[PDB]
Amino acid sequence: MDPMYLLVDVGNTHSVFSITEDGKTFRRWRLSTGVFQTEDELFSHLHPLLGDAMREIKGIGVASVVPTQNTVIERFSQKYFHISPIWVKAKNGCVKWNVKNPSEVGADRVANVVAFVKEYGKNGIIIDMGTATTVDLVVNGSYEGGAILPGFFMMVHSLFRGTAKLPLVEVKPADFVVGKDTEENIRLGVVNGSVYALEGIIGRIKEVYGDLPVVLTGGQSKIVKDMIKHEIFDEDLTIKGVYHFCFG
Amino acid sequence: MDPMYLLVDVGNTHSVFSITEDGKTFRRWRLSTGVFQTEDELFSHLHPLLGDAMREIKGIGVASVVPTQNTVIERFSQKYFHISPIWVKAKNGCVKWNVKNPSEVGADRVANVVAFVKEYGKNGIIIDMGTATTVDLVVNGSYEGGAILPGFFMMVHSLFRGTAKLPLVEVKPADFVVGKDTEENIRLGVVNGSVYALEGIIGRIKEVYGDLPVVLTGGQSKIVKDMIKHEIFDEDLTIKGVYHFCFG
Repeated sequence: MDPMYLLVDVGNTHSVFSITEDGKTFRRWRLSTGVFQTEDELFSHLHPLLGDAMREIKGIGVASVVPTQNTVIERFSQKYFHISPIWVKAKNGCVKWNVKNPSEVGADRVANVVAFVKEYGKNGIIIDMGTATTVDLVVNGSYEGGAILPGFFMMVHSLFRGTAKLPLVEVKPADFVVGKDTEENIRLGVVNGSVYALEGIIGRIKEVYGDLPVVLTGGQSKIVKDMIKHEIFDEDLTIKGVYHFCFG
Repeated sequence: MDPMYLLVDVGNTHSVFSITEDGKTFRRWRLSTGVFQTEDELFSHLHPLLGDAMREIKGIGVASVVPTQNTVIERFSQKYFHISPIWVKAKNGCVKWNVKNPSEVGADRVANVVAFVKEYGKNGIIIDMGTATTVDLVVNGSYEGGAILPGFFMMVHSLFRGTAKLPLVEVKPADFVVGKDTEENIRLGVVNGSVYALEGIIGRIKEVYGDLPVVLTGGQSKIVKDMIKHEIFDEDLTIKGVYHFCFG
């Protein structure tokens, strides 16, 4: 048998729900995380999406960076599936967590590192382009740390909100050397500039640690895929990590 | 005679007030821009700061990126000094505004270009690290355009506000290749990452237009000058532009 698993990645903005019966093929959906969402509301949203699959679920695993949502997921699991979910957390084992406080690292990044070591080997740099844009370094199966910067949407929104005159710009790479209107100026600074920022952090990493392979993932990674030199593109890295952590 | 001029730079978070008698040396104060401030409230704030000098003011020049503040400045000038202010604007003259809508470029950036062309030459790249971080290009006396990204504080605050878990971090450069705690991750991504962003944008400008001199300016520019290659560091660039535009 190939038991069906529900894997959940709870983000600040969006939550990913995915089912697998093997841990290699994932069907996935995405919902807004919302505020004050309830377990019945969650069930109601998932019902026409999962269809008949809903009744086959045998385990629920979750990585969450939104502690407020966690009792909702717990309640959903118990009411609808009569099980408690398994929660992604940094713990001792095959990944060494070489940072000041491993329990402080977001469950999403933990999950990425778990999936990495499990599928891609012992040495790597993970770029997760999501709500935040995250860089994470794995050396010899030890998590060594990383960098955080605002994600693309976070940046354009910040300029729109933090300013009287700037518009909210659609995230799209610039193909010019300087922008000729406001929208172009922001595409160039936020999109192309964040790509330069990443290329720069990776560069300094590689000077100290070698020539590690780079995996790209995240909700916002598809738009700039080509622009960053990478060995692996894997949109399912986080959900793979939940799967491996919880269900091995 | 050496008439005293008040120069004003109205920004989204702060407004700079400076006095000069020569346009070569400036005394400056900074205040929050606030919301719903009145001309009497402005006078009240400036009164103990400007002191005796307030009586000597013969002209007021203003660059503003906050249109709702402008009527307040107009009324302040007329009530307390019986003059209308002079407003910095892109217009034909010593600078050619070679972009789609010159009237849409921020008055702060207009003033930076005016000061640069008047003070430093016909060819250059201006980096202004403030609310936003701006890049502007001038080639043979022609403003060619630029880039806009969130400023340092805007970035750290966007992470704090847009996230359940991330702290609000103090801006300070990273002296390390990867961060080992949340605060370090953010410093590396926002501060060092923004430096990389700027270097990559400038690099690409340089490839096309040659080795242009770079000026650094702005209220968040101190901490990072030792990280960017620049030929001119001038914290008074915008106020100088205001002076040159309005008072010659």
